[PDB]
Amino acid sequence: DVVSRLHQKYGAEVEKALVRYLSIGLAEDFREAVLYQVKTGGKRLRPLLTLAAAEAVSGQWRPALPAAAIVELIHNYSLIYDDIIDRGDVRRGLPTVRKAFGDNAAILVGIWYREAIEEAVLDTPKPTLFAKEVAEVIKAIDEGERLDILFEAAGRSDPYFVQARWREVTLDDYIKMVSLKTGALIAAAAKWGVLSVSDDRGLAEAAWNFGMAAGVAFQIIDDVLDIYGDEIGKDIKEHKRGNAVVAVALSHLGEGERRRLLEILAREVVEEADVREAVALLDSVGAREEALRLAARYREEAERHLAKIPNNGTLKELLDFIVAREYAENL
Amino acid sequence: MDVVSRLHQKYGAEVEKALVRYLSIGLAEDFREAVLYQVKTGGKRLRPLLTLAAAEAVSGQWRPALPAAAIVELIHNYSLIYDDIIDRGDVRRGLPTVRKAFGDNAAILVGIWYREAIEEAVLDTPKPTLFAKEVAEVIKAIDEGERLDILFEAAGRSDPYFVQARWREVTLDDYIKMVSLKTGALIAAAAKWGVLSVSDDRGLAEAAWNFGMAAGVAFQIIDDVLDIYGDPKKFGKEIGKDIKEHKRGNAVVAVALSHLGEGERRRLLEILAREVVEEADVREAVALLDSVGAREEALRLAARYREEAERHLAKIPNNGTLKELLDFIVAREYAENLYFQS
Ligand code: DMA
Ligand code: DMA
Ligand code: DMA
Ligand code: DMA
Ligand SMILES: [Mg+2]
Ligand SMILES: [Mg+2]
Ligand SMILES: [Mg+2]
Ligand SMILES: [Mg+2]
Ligand SMILES: [Mg+2]
Ligand SMILES: [Mg+2]
Repeated sequence: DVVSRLHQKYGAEVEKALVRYLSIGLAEDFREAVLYQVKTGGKRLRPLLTLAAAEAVSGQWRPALPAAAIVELIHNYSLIYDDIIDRGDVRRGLPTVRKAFGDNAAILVGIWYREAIEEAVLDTPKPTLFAKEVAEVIKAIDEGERLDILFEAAGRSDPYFVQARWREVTLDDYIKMVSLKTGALIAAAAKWGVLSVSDDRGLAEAAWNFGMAAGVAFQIIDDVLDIYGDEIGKDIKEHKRGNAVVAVALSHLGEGERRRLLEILAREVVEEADVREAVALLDSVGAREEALRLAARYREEAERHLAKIPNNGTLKELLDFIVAREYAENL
Repeated sequence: MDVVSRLHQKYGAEVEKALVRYLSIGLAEDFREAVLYQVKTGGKRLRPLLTLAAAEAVSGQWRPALPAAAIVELIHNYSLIYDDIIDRGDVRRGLPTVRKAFGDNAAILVGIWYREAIEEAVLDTPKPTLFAKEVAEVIKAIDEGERLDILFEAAGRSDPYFVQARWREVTLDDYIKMVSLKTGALIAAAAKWGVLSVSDDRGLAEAAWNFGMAAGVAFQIIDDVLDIYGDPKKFGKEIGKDIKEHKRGNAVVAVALSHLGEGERRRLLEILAREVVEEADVREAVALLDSVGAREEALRLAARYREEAERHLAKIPNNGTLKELLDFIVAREYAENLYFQS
């Protein structure tokens, strides 16, 4: 499989780069806490995409290593803060930073990550350009995260999350939110591959579009799982209207059913019977199959952009992996 | 007509405008109030004033130093947003903190936003790649100083890392290292960045940095003296505040620990480690500090850095306003008011 193969090919050099940028100026008694997040594993799909994109358009991958490190560091920076925000105890089967070291320690670590990202930016072939792209993409992620949280129906005490809670969450709102929270960084992973080794603006734009559509399809599929399992109803227990199946259901359910699903989502604690009841409501408008169809739409869009990129065989394999093409179709 | 009020009048409108411009790039209407809050709660803006006064001293112009002035003040506020989360601070500048008004998690989204606004400002400076590196270094310095400050505490934290990595001993050298990072570096940067914005003179840039660093260290030491002995005049400022907050990273405490005998050293540390430090514990701790004259030694240490700041400042042309700001920053009048006491 393509991910194992590129991990065996690129993995050691990616990991070296991550530790390298993080270690600059890093005090010895802070080293364990700072490196923890990049030592807990993870798929590294994003840096592999960046390196495969560079290899595709130029036949070289090493010049894109700084970009690959930036994208994976941005990913982990967002995870560290998201774990604090969501009070996540476990990720990749291991304790989170906030869990192992503390919420406040995790904040000092997230601060360190962003400056390690800047060191990496300065080590790219086009520092001023990557500096701008990084600011834009991290603002997209932050805004996506804000919307994801404001799309919850309950569960937060922050005066801001309570007061600014969105009254209604449409399918268009859902798609805008995932494009920012998940799409933008995958789009960046692909585009930065290209920018690292080429000045062809049209190839960089096509890589971006490709990565954006792949990232949207990826999130949609993730949402279907996070409703229908490999537990069951994770996103329902977390009160999320910003989930593809829920969003789709809300756009079809009748008045009574809609009100009731929202009621269930807004419950301070969601129990088994509530999850089964909510899912039944989803299935009653075929929300699962419609969400699956929306994923296929973005997969097909990603394919159209990918066609503009030369030597794209490996990226095509990565795409199938990312959008979990095999599993979705099986379903 | 004090220098801070004078410079607020001259620079303030443009500074405030710059802060808002960089924060507002890409900012969603429903997030706007939460993000601009930290810069609308006021603040003395000493750092950007220093930046703009340094640029003006060396070149006669301050406007080209606006992006850098925005950077330094954004970093200042960025660090404040997270420090308030970390310390669970309810109030600052007499208003609710960001975390207080909007929530701890909302404040994280705000801090994340502040750092990208800083990067927008970096890219708007005259030497974007030079400024981008300096910003990375100064923020790491601040994060490191903040880390040490916390690990130099004696109790009061529930993070496993803050408890298990807490330092066994805190010397006066550790203390100075920590405050140079936590407080000195950003004031060093403020002055250096003013010069960088308008001059390629590397020797002038280095003098400004060294000047700002010494000034920042002197300022922190005087602040430490106050956060032990209290402000005689300012209302309801508690005696022994840094004692109640379990700080060994306070100039008076570190001086004391370096001189006190073992019995006395042990007792001071027992007191700092109390979960809740009683009024009577404070009085006993202060007596321990006074027993080795730790207060006057801290004030002497502040004089040393003030004097170092002046030596560096003498290398900078047209430095009259910077001299006034130095006197403000290190609270010269107050520190000399205390030593004309005895
Ligand atoms: C927004 C989102 C789905 C984050 C998880 O990404 P991932 O599946 O790439 O996680 P990991 O880094 O653990 O592979
Ligand atoms: C951008 C980012 C870090 C998203 C994580 O979102 P989440 O909390 O919905 O996902 P997870 O369940 O992986 O924490
Ligand atoms: C870390 C540190 C020494 C902060 C000083 O705050 P300040 O006196 O500059 O506060 P403000 O920004 O409110 O004027
Ligand atoms: C770098 C930074 C923002 C330090 C804050 O210092 P502190 O928590 O010791 O005091 P305060 O919260 O009053 O600034
Ligand atoms: Mg999460
Ligand atoms: Mg989340
Ligand atoms: Mg999910
Ligand atoms: Mg504080
Ligand atoms: Mg603090
Ligand atoms: Mg103090």
